Amino acid sequence: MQYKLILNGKTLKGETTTEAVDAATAEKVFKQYANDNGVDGEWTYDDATKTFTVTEGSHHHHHHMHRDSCPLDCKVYVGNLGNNGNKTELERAFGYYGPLRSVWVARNPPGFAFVEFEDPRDAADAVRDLDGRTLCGCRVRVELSNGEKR
Repeated sequence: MQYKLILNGKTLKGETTTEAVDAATAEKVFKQYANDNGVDGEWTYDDATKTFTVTEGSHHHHHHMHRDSCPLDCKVYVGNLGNNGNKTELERAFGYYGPLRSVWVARNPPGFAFVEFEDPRDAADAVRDLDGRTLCGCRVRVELSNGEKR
Protein backbone atom coordinates (compact mmCIF):
# COMPACT_ATOMS: atom_id res chain seq x y z
CA MET A 1 0.00 0.00 0.00
CA GLN A 2 1.83 3.11 -1.37
CA TYR A 3 0.69 4.63 -4.64
CA LYS A 4 -2.28 6.17 -2.91
CA LEU A 5 -4.78 8.48 -4.59
CA ILE A 6 -6.60 10.31 -1.79
CA LEU A 7 -9.78 11.49 -3.47
CA ASN A 8 -11.28 14.60 -1.77
CA GLY A 9 -13.61 15.79 -4.59
CA LYS A 10 -17.21 16.88 -5.36
CA THR A 11 -18.03 13.21 -6.03
CA LEU A 12 -15.94 11.02 -3.62
CA LYS A 13 -13.77 11.62 -0.50
CA GLY A 14 -11.89 8.43 0.58
CA GLU A 15 -8.80 7.44 -1.50
CA THR A 16 -8.39 4.33 -3.70
CA THR A 17 -4.68 3.17 -4.13
CA THR A 18 -2.90 0.84 -6.59
CA GLU A 19 0.71 -0.20 -7.41
CA ALA A 20 2.77 0.09 -10.64
CA VAL A 21 6.11 -0.13 -12.34
CA ASP A 22 7.19 3.56 -11.98
CA ALA A 23 4.59 5.57 -9.97
CA ALA A 24 3.89 7.52 -13.26
CA THR A 25 1.98 4.73 -15.04
CA ALA A 26 0.19 5.03 -11.67
CA GLU A 27 -0.38 8.81 -12.03
CA LYS A 28 -1.43 8.50 -15.62
CA VAL A 29 -4.27 6.14 -14.54
CA PHE A 30 -5.06 7.81 -11.16
CA LYS A 31 -5.55 10.86 -13.47
CA GLN A 32 -8.33 8.96 -15.29
CA TYR A 33 -9.78 7.37 -12.09
CA ALA A 34 -10.26 10.90 -10.70
CA ASN A 35 -11.33 12.36 -14.09
CA ASP A 36 -14.07 9.62 -14.24
CA ASN A 37 -15.15 10.66 -10.68
CA GLY A 38 -15.02 14.37 -11.79
CA VAL A 39 -11.86 15.70 -10.00
CA ASP A 40 -8.61 17.50 -10.84
CA GLY A 41 -8.11 18.74 -7.24
CA GLU A 42 -4.67 20.18 -6.45
CA TRP A 43 -3.19 17.29 -8.15
CA THR A 44 -0.70 16.90 -5.26
CA TYR A 45 1.83 14.05 -5.06
CA ASP A 46 4.35 12.66 -2.54
CA ASP A 47 7.53 10.72 -3.55
CA ALA A 48 8.80 9.54 -0.14
CA THR A 49 5.80 7.11 0.02
CA LYS A 50 4.68 7.64 -3.67
CA THR A 51 1.20 8.76 -2.34
CA PHE A 52 -1.08 11.22 -4.32
CA THR A 53 -3.91 13.65 -3.39
CA VAL A 54 -6.78 15.42 -5.23
CA THR A 55 -8.40 17.96 -2.86
CA GLU A 56 -10.95 19.87 -5.02
CA GLY A 57 -12.21 21.46 -1.75
CA SER A 58 -9.24 23.86 -2.53
CA HIS A 59 -11.56 25.44 -5.21
CA HIS A 60 -14.76 25.55 -3.02
CA HIS A 61 -14.15 26.00 0.80
CA HIS A 62 -10.47 26.70 0.66
CA HIS A 63 -8.81 28.49 -2.27
CA HIS A 64 -6.11 28.72 -4.97
CA MET A 65 -5.30 30.19 -8.41
CA HIS A 66 -2.60 29.93 -11.16
CA ARG A 67 -1.78 33.67 -11.62
CA ASP A 68 0.31 34.18 -8.47
CA SER A 69 -0.63 31.80 -5.55
CA CYS A 70 -3.55 33.59 -3.74
CA PRO A 71 -7.24 33.13 -4.81
CA LEU A 72 -7.30 36.81 -5.96
CA ASP A 73 -6.75 38.95 -2.86
CA CYS A 74 -7.04 38.79 0.91
CA LYS A 75 -10.81 39.49 1.49
CA VAL A 76 -13.62 41.43 -0.25
CA TYR A 77 -12.74 45.15 -0.53
CA VAL A 78 -14.58 48.18 -1.93
CA GLY A 79 -13.87 51.88 -2.31
CA ASN A 80 -14.75 55.19 -4.05
CA LEU A 81 -18.48 54.86 -2.87
CA GLY A 82 -18.13 58.52 -1.62
CA ASN A 83 -21.75 59.62 -2.43
CA ASN A 84 -23.49 56.67 -0.63
CA GLY A 85 -21.16 54.08 0.86
CA ASN A 86 -23.20 51.81 3.20
CA LYS A 87 -23.40 48.09 4.20
CA THR A 88 -26.91 47.38 2.74
CA GLU A 89 -26.23 48.28 -0.93
CA LEU A 90 -23.02 46.14 -0.87
CA GLU A 91 -24.67 43.28 1.15
CA ARG A 92 -27.05 42.81 -1.82
CA ALA A 93 -24.87 43.94 -4.77
CA PHE A 94 -22.52 41.11 -3.63
CA GLY A 95 -25.54 39.03 -2.37
CA TYR A 96 -26.41 38.34 -6.05
CA TYR A 97 -22.99 36.76 -6.85
CA GLY A 98 -22.97 34.78 -3.53
CA PRO A 99 -23.76 34.86 0.26
CA LEU A 100 -21.71 37.00 2.72
CA ARG A 101 -20.23 35.54 5.95
CA SER A 102 -19.06 39.10 6.91
CA VAL A 103 -19.57 42.80 5.89
CA TRP A 104 -18.45 46.30 7.13
CA VAL A 105 -17.94 49.86 5.72
CA ALA A 106 -16.35 53.16 6.87
CA ARG A 107 -18.14 56.57 6.77
CA ASN A 108 -14.58 58.08 6.71
CA PRO A 109 -12.84 57.44 4.23
CA PRO A 110 -16.07 58.68 2.44
CA GLY A 111 -17.07 55.26 0.93
CA PHE A 112 -14.69 52.33 1.71
CA ALA A 113 -15.91 48.76 2.58
CA PHE A 114 -14.70 45.24 3.33
CA VAL A 115 -16.63 41.88 3.27
CA GLU A 116 -16.16 38.06 3.32
CA PHE A 117 -17.31 35.59 0.76
CA GLU A 118 -15.55 32.19 1.03
CA ASP A 119 -15.65 31.43 -2.75
CA PRO A 120 -12.71 32.89 -4.85
CA ARG A 121 -14.41 32.61 -8.30
CA ASP A 122 -17.80 34.30 -7.80
CA ALA A 123 -15.50 36.85 -6.06
CA ALA A 124 -13.38 37.12 -9.27
CA ASP A 125 -16.74 37.55 -11.07
CA ALA A 126 -17.55 40.54 -8.83
CA VAL A 127 -14.10 41.86 -9.99
CA ARG A 128 -15.31 41.10 -13.59
CA ASP A 129 -18.72 42.73 -13.09
CA LEU A 130 -18.62 45.13 -10.06
CA ASP A 131 -15.08 46.65 -10.42
CA GLY A 132 -14.22 49.34 -13.02
CA ARG A 133 -17.81 50.79 -13.03
CA THR A 134 -20.45 52.51 -10.77
CA LEU A 135 -22.24 51.04 -7.69
CA CYS A 136 -25.34 52.84 -6.25
CA GLY A 137 -24.25 56.39 -7.39
CA CYS A 138 -20.39 56.60 -7.48
CA ARG A 139 -17.19 56.01 -9.61
CA VAL A 140 -16.11 52.71 -7.95
CA ARG A 141 -13.11 50.52 -7.44
CA VAL A 142 -13.54 46.95 -6.09
CA GLU A 143 -11.32 43.86 -5.29
CA LEU A 144 -12.41 40.34 -4.06
CA SER A 145 -11.69 37.03 -2.66
CA ASN A 146 -10.73 35.54 0.78
CA GLY A 147 -6.90 35.05 0.98
CA GLU A 148 -4.19 33.81 1.10
CA LYS A 149 -0.37 34.17 0.65
CA ARG A 150 0.56 37.95 0.67
